Amino acid sequence: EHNFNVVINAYDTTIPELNVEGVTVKNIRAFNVLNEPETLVVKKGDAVKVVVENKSPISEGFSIDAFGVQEVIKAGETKTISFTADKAGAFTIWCQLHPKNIHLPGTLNVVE
Amino acid sequence: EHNFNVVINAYDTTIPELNVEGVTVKNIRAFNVLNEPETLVVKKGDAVKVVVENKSPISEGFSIDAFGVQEVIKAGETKTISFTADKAGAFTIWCQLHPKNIHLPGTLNVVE
Amino acid sequence: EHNFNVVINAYDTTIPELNVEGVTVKNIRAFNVLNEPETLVVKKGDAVKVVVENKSPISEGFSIDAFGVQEVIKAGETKTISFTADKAGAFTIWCQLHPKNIHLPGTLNVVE
Ligand SMILES: [Cu+2]
Ligand SMILES: [Cu+2]
Ligand SMILES: [Cu+2]
Repeated sequence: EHNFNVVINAYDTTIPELNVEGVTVKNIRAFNVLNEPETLVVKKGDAVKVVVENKSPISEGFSIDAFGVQEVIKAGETKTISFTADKAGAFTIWCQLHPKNIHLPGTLNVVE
Repeated sequence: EHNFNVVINAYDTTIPELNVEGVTVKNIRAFNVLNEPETLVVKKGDAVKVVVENKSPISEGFSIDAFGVQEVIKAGETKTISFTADKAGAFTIWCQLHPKNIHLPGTLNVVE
Repeated sequence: EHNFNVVINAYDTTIPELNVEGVTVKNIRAFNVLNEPETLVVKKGDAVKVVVENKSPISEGFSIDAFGVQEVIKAGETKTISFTADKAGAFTIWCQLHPKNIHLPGTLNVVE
């Protein structure tokens, strides 16, 4: 055990006119890829294992610079990423393949 | 330190054109519901209490599958969600009612 | 000083049409500013030091109400935010200058 489970999902949302519970919102359009969960918290020295399941219809990236993690998970595939969180801090979990405000970044927090 | 306070807010942002400090951006249109804060970090075994106030115009969801948390908070209503974080890991906090890239997910991190 | 490092980046994404790996995405338009990373996890009591480098084209905000943190970092400037997380909990890290769903909020988690 001990592995985290991060699922990468794509969302193509277009709602020209939202009308629910007496509330109306217009021209909603957002396309994003999300890491679920986005945040991983571990202790310094912890052996980290992240099972990344890419549910996006295309290749997705999973990078954490501080620990030399820069992976590309093929569409519909799963890749287990392992590394030792030998440095305390907050590190961005990001996709090197797509714009960060499309594929939203997450965070790897390594606490003392 | 007795419990967590999460406010669910809706943001209807429409900025056809904006120039600030000489920098221009055009056709900004984003409608989102955010959990504030999005991330909750607890220790394994903690009796978690999340006071969720829904300031969104419509009913909102708050789910954490790993702990059987699945709530619907009516607009303007505040609900206390209680569960024991009996499993360490990272668990997506999401809305089971709306598109995940509209109502952005958060994370419940349960550390050893 | 091994402190926290956060970079505030702006993304002006516009993709009317793009076909990648046989998948076509259309009408993508998102402008956001992100705190990278968005999540900071600390222990109640420790002296927090956050070095915020603002890579946004304009002045950016960094606020955490619970600890009276509220700064405005000029474009291209780096500012060190210092405070003591004297209260355990989850607190929203937000930009007090821009819309919450444009400059996405983060979280400061203070673990007891
Ligand atoms: Cu991506
Ligand atoms: Cu929702
Ligand atoms: Cu801002």
